[PDB]
This record gives sequence, structure tokens and C-alpha cells, in this order.
Amino acid sequence: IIESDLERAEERAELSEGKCAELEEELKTVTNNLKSLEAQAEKYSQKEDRYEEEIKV
Amino acid sequence: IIESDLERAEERAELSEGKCAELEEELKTVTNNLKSLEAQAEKYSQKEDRYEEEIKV
Repeated sequence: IIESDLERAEERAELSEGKCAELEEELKTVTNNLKSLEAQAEKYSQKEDRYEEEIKV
Repeated sequence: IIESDLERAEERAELSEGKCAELEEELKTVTNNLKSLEAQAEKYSQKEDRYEEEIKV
């Protein structure tokens, strides 16, 4: 029973690890897309500041 | 040995579950921050355009 539970526990370690890896890829995907959006926000903010500066000019 | 392996396999499932939850929370946090930044990048883009209009004005 315990060995069956072990195979299942190992399977669950693998499924949860699997899901962690999936989340790591999804997380990196959104983190990297966030870096893109953050960078876009940054660029848009840099341009926004350039435009604010242009407004100031 | 098998119980110990079960306990550690379950521990791994729990550690992985722990990490999973952290990654899941981070996936949502980052995705939500991404969405915030999708919206902000757009708001800043809009500021680029609103600012271009103020510049034009």
C-alpha cells in the first residue's frame, strides 16, 4: 500500500514538479512578456517623458 | 524504507506543491502585473498620443 502510495507520491512529486516546470515556463513566459510589457511601458514612459519634455519645450 | 521514501516522495510532492503554489501565485501576480502593464503600456502609449496631441496643440 505504501509502495503503491510511494509510486503515487513519486508520481505526485513528478506531477507537481511537472506542473512547477509548466508554471516555470508559463511564469517565465509571462515574466519575459512582462519584461517586454514593462520594457514597453518603460519605453512608452521614456517616450512619454520625451513627449513631456517636448511639451515642456 | 518505503514509508520513508513515501514520506519523502510526499514531501517532494508537498515541496513541489509548495513551489507550485508559489509559482501559481507568481504566475497570477506576474500575469496580473503583466495585464497591469499591458494596460499601462497602453496608457503610456495613449500618453504618447495624448502628449503628441498636446505637443500638436
